[PDB]
Amino acid sequence: QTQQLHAAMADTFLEHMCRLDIDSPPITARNTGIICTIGPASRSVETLKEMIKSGMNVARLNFSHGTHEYHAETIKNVRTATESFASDPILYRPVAVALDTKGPEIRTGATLKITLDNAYMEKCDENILWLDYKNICKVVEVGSKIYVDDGLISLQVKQKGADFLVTEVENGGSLGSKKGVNLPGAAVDLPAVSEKDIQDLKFGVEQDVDMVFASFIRKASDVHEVRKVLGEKGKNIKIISKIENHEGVRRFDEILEASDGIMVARGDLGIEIPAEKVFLAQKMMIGRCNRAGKPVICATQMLESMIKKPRPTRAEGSDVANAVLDGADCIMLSGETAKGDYPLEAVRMQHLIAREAEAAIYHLQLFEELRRLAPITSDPTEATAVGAVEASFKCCSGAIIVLTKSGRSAHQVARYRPRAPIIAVTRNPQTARQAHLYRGIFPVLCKDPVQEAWAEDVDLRVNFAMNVGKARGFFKKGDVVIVLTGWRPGSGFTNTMRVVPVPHH
Amino acid sequence: QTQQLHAAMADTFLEHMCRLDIDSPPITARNTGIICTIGPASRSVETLKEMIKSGMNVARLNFSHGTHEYHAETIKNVRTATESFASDPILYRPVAVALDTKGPLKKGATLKITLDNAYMEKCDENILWLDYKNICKVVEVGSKIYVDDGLISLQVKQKGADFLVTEVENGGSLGSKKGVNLPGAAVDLPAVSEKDIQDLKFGVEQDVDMVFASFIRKASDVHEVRKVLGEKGKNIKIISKIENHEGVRRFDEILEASDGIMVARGDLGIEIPAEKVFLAQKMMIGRCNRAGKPVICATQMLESMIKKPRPTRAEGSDVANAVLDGADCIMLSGETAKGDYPLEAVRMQHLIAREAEAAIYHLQLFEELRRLAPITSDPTEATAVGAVEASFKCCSGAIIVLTKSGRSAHQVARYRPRAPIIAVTRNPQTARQAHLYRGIFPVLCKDPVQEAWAEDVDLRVNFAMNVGKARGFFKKGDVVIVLTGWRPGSGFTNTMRVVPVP
Amino acid sequence: QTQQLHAAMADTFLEHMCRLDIDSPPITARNTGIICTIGPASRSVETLKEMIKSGMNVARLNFSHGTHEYHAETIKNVRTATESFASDPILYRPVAVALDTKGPEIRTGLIGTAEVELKKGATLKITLDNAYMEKCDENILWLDYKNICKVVEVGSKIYVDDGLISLQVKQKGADFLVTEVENGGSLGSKKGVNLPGAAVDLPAVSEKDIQDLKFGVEQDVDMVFASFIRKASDVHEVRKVLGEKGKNIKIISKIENHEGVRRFDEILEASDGIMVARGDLGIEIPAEKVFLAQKMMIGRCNRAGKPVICATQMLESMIKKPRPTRAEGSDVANAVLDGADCIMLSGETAKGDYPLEAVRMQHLIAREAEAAIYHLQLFEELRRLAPITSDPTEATAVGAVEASFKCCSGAIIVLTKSGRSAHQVARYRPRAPIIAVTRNPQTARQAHLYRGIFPVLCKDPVQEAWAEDVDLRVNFAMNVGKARGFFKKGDVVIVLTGWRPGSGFTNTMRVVPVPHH
Amino acid sequence: QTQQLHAAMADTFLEHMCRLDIDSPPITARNTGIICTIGPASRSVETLKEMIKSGMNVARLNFSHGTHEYHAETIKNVRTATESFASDPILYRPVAVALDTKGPEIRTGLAEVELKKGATLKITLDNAYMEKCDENILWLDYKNICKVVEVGSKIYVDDGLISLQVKQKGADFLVTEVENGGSLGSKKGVNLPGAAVDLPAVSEKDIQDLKFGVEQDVDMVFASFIRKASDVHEVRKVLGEKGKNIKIISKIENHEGVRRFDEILEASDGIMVARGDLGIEIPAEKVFLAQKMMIGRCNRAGKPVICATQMLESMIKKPRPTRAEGSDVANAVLDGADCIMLSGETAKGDYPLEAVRMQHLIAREAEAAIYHLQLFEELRRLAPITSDPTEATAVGAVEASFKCCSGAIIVLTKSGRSAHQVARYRPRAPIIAVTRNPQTARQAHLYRGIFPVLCKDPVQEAWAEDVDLRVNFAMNVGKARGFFKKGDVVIVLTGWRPGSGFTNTMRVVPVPH
Ligand SMILES: [K+]
Ligand SMILES: [Mg+2]
Repeated sequence: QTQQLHAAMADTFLEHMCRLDIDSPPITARNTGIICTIGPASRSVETLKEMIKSGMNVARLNFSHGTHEYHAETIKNVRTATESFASDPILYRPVAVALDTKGPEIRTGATLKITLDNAYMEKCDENILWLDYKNICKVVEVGSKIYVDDGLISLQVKQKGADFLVTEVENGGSLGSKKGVNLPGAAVDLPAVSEKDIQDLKFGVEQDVDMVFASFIRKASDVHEVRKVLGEKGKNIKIISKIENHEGVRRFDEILEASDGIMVARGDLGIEIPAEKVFLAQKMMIGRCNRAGKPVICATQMLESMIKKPRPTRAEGSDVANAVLDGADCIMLSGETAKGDYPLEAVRMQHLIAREAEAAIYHLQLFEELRRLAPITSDPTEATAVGAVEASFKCCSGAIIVLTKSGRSAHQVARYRPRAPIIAVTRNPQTARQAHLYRGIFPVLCKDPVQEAWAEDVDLRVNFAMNVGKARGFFKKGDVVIVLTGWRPGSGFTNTMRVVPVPHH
Repeated sequence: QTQQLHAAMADTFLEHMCRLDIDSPPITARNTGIICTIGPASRSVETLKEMIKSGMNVARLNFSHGTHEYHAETIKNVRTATESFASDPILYRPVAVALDTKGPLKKGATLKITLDNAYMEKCDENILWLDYKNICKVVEVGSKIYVDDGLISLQVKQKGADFLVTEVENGGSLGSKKGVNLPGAAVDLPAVSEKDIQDLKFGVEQDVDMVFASFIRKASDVHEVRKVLGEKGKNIKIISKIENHEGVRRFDEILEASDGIMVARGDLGIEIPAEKVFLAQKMMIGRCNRAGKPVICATQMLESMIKKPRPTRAEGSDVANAVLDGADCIMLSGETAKGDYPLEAVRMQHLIAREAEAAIYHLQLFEELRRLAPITSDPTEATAVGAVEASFKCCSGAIIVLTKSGRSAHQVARYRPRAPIIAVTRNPQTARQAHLYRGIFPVLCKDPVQEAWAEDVDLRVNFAMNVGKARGFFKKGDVVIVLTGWRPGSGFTNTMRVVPVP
Repeated sequence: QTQQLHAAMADTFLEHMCRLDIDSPPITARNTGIICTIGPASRSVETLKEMIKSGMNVARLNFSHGTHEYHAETIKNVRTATESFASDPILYRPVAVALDTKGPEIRTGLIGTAEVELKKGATLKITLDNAYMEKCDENILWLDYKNICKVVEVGSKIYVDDGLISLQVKQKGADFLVTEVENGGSLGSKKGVNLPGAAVDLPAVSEKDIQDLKFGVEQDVDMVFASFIRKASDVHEVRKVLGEKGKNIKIISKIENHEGVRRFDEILEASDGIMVARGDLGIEIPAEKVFLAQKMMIGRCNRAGKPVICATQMLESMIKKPRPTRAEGSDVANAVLDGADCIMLSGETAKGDYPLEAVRMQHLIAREAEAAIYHLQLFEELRRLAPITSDPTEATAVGAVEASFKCCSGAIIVLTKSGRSAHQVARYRPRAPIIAVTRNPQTARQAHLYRGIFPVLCKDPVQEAWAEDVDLRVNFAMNVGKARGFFKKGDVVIVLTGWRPGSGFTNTMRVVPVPHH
Repeated sequence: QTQQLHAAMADTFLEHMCRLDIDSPPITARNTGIICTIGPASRSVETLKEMIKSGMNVARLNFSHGTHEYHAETIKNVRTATESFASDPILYRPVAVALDTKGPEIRTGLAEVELKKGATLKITLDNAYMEKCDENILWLDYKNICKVVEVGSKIYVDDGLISLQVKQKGADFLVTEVENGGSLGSKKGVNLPGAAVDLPAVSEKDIQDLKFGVEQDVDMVFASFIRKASDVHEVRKVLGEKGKNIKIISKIENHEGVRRFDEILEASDGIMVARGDLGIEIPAEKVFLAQKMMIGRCNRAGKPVICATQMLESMIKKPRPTRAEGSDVANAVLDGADCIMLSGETAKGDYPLEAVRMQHLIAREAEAAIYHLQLFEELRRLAPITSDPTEATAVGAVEASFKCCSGAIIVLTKSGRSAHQVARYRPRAPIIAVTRNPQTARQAHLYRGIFPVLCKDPVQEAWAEDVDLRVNFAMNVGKARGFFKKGDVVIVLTGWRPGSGFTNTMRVVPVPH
């Protein structure tokens, strides 16, 4: 009768749906990470403090707009707000910083001629239109569509020239200046990173960002170019590939294997592909990410109306819940937090919905399927991790506590989608920030010195997790928890599972 | 490579999700019924014609506003537009008419009185008399009161003889004679208001197909609606609107008494915390699917399309997920009534519904629906499930059902075939009401009853075949499933044929 | 509370096992065909009559022994006994005749009627030189398989006398093998030889088998059980030997060595069905592995929709005793649970003291086991493993099985000329008995190869009106079911017919109450 | 391609069956315990030594026959043979001793006579007919028979050879019609199908035999003709304080025992599916039903279940089994039986060793052919949720063992319980249960997949070192017995503290060199 545990026991998905209960309150932990775009509504230290208290886990910076100086100040304010809670490490929540690349762009019933001749840069007119992509003719054929201004206008190419295309307008409207262009279904040969992106990525390395959301990723070689630009110095920065067109969807597998995770970039994706197909692409990407054990971000227009209003639409409530049910590691806000009224209310709403939806997951089937789909491996940590998730379902444990340096051991627990929150204790601050990318990891940053005796140093970090869970209201004294450690100094890796009562002290 | 058939063959739900393919185009048939609220943007004969061509199946009339004269004119226009396609019965689409009833400082203190103060409406004077005489008896220590579609919130602090004193939880600017909601309360108001009795009588007179009854909280409310409809209105389907805590909690008794359900997310999300609406939606759609009774997902599905020609990504998602949940119908509430882009909103529901119907995991849904259905001696039940099984085995272009009452087609639809169900009837009301059920494409046979029974059956079967060819559901040489009876009357459906399309 | 219907409703196999109920009596119908080897205990007209009444569906004739005249007399006696019930077509049970080939053999030579002792790890030279034909001793053994040296290597085993003796080849010659004895014992004359793991190149059919097959065609047998099938080309040689005249005779391949198991898929594809020939199979492969081969063959046959027979030593002790062992009860039940279309009796019916009791026991056990099948999972798996097809009859058949589970129907009634429509129903393993109405007497006999088909031979003339002729045959099935106690008035049955006179047009399913006669 | 692992990966039971592979050889470990009845063919020290080497895990002693002196000698010989391997604890195999009671009986009076289908036979309870049993009048020793039978009831005489139907019911007599005739001898056993038999839970003789079992330090009792929970409790009380650690396996052998199976199982330490007498009591065609139901419910409750009687019956005379017998053993294993049993085959037959060896061979093949994928899913779904840490650890460990194809699950256990908890989830990998308790080690053979090993090293002063010693012992055992080698991954279960009840620690460890 709490946490949708009646529904959890159902023998079928249909009966699971039938037993979902609005009068079954959720547990206090919320597992899905919340990524908030920072902008004019949300940059002040004071607002960012409430933003964190409301449930922000990742600050997204959009490099489509704003100078290096502007963004450096946003990062500084994020860190000031974040570090204002640092005096009580029991209560300190790590907050990641994410850099979102601008990425390459194309810019600027009747007949309508596209031209590449630069004399028409200054005289864009309703008969002849200039764009900046010089290889457009190689990637388009007769029958190709061209979309202008976030898909407001639509053209179909009728004849192909050396330096020009003659098109027929399909969807009319008002054409302005310096408007965005999309090429549905094309193999676009724009570089993986623009001149501007190379500068922005180098800036992210300099600013110690935790992850990059790389725009318009179409193929594996694009991810590799981002990685090489990040270089040796930025090798620990996670690359989240943004899938935003047909080619990215079609080549998803190669992109996933090369990436540290994925953003379902529904905005541009829904311009590039028919809007009615976005949910298909969303569900396929979330499923394959869950199958690979790689973080996946659901982004854009979840709570859109809350830019103006203090409460979401029913479609928006539904969208957040269903992203979580699909299996998304990370819901996102894009302007709800950046420039809207009610930025705090939007964060709070994501928190509330995510938590409800986490209880409504059909763990019984999800766990079975994740186990059946997972390769066998001789890797001890993998075996320990699945063993720990199994044990956590068997005893309804209040948490799975994982000691981890790199984060990897906790990531391996999270891929099997326990109901119980995963308290990942690390001394590595970057590990703690990056762990937000994974469903159910509650990262905590241990600031105590390394004890001389290894056994005591383990017990110290375990007692820290115990204090965190009590203080955050995940569990109380006497409840059973699962503890994952290594057995032996820094040698080996996470291979030891203990089932322990939460102590009085 | 078509209709997500690669995904359909997956052994797990996870692999099913992983195989969903934006390049696997859907079939032309669209199974989920589209209900459109008619209002100033959508009442003209000319707009209603395009509205039908765009995919409207049910015209909803909202008796929250508008006189009988106004609504009678809307109905007339719906029928004019509908009957403009009647010359080609191959291409004629039945269109149902539905009547929707309507029977009801941040910390600063406000006294609610019942003694008449309709003359004053200020923050100083505090919250007006309101119309609800029994309010004091149905609220307790702790209770909340929501005013103006949940904009303001009050928590009751003291309980008096004639009055209750509250502290406001959520402050704002308080207007006059606005809506009040009582979260978690057992509301004593009558099942149907004085106005609703008149509106229901008017619906009987205007030959409506169904009633969406507001604010159903218990079975005895459904029974009061049924009794008001009386003998005259016994064939009018009652769809109960679940819109508060008590209706959700008593859902089972309400379902049993109703012909179907509307998940009324608008008022529901004012009554219960908005984060829990999806819970209530999924539980109601599941239980409806389990009982074989129609369920409507309603309210803000494409809300932004009131102003814009394209929906948000959350809206696209919501429509798709309602279909995936199992909703028989989706609804538009002002997207069609008063918005710009009414046609584009209808078209978008059509497009999304079709995509989502292909992405259903039929393999698991069908297993579960079969296992959760009771065994029975009923031949029609056995025939219907036999027919759905056969339709999966040969990827049939349709299941053709001859039906007088609709019931035989309803029994097919509850097992959720992929194939569209072409329901051939001579009963015009049956044909209109069939739009309540996922996958039933009703067709109204206007040919006379032949002297020979076998010929009359074959006539109706060939009509369905012509409909399917003309609407692009199937072509010559594809296989279809045909359900008929052994005997003239309703309730003898027992014969299933697997036939190639001529 | 009957037919293990509490167990039928379980959500798990484990709970299914847990709800199996000795106090839940089965229904009257028994779906698994019983094949009885006929011999001295069971050849008289009088014994064959009781044999039928006890539940024999198929009379098996073993051409390892007995002259043509002896077997012709057995066939005649089977027909006499069978046709003695033909005056009541309501109660007439078709009976198939099966010819089981001797097949190719490897045999030892002689030395009058004495034996010799092979010991421990003593040396034994096998020779192909015919001077040792009648001069076999404990130093030298003669065999008739001239190519043995080409198909065996250093390390190979050779088994002599139904696996009593075992040899390992140590040196390989032109015309000889020198072997070490592994398992000793008493070596007699003209004893059988097995070559575990070898690609034996003996012909598909022996000189004797050619005679026997010609005789089977002449005697109108329904099926051939072909021995020692090792590859698809063996099945095709049997088919070609049968030729045009024998083209309607079903070939059941007997899998009885390693190579036959390994090449099972090509053999199945070429065959009409399979016999799991556990006797010789358990001489060829370790005895502990036979259950593996049995379950693999039954599963793959169920998956292909081809008949499979479980054979040999099922009720072995009932050769001498009036009641079986607990392991034998278990073996029968588990063959049925595995999915076997037919079970078999060999010595138990051919030469034992208790032939009728053995038939009756198979009947009793089969019926209990059919109720204990977990239909819920079997049906789901059979449906998922079946290819989609545009074939109407396939869709009709699966639709009908689904409908039969939905209404707990007393039967599925199928009108069929060739048998095919009924076969298509049976492969989805309904619990309800399949009453297959045919006018073709061969169809009726052959239908026993399929789990659940109760064949009935309509003898009424073809009516002039097609609709009336259909109704006649449906009413016949209805009377059969009433008379056999499968259902009564008011119970629901499923009826499969066509739209049109010719075979391959079965596309119509009706769910009908059983009427008052 | 080695342990039916292709079949293991199938998505359906049907495809699983289809992929079963005669050319996929099993691994070394054999999980199903083999119980051998000891008698004239198998009592010598020298035969018992080979018997152990062939795979006997439990020596069963049948107290239906033989004096205390005879059985004392059998037990002594079992211990001599068992302890002849004791010098190498790496290789030593514990061998349990089991006492099987005679139990209550109904027996005829006092040379044979012919009974005919259709003819009258009056049973009497007046003792003057003790010596004067004929074709018209029969003696039985069950005085309350009249109260437990009605008009219509059946009575079976001489292991079900003769069959009578009662037609009239008297004060101290029954008049019956013979259904199945035959030759009626003297002193023959009687069965009452479907009756609530009120004979005592234990006979006068059984009380003496159980007291003798306590004296002889037996590990378990197979208690005959258990019909209800209160029968198991009477056995427990007869065993008393001194025999409180002796496992009681209830023999289900009639209708009432099957019908009241749930209450019997709850009260018992395990069950024997006694197919012998069971198939006399109930129709033989229904035995498989009772067998499958009992094995399932035992698996579901996590209590040992023994499949007994006629498994390799023909091997009393022949060196090879029938195909039905091969099948029966395989299917008992597939059903889920913890142990398989040999009766005449080891007690009095030729080929006692070959019968043991055959059980070993078949058990091992059939353990590979189990569809673990479904069995594990079902067992974990059907198990109650619990706050018990050991239960969570145990299931965690089995899950981990599937994920890394571990060569073993090593469990430190005093009472056996922690290893029993692992075994009920039916891992593929063998469970090496390290104990210092020799009784624990013997009894663990009742549970599928437990390989018990008896640590004889002294208790080290430091507790952590003493734990590591026992883990290393298990590692040495597994290497030596060929379960795993250097570098393979294994699962190790220990606890946080000394004493029983504290197992909470699971380690995934590579096997060291
Ligand atoms: K005994
Ligand atoms: Mg043979």
